[PDB]
Amino acid sequence: FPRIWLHNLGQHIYETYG
Repeated sequence: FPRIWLHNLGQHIYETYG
């Protein structure tokens, strides 16, 4: 599903932790 592209954004929140 093209949604797999939105899941990649989840990695962006990883930068906020550190």
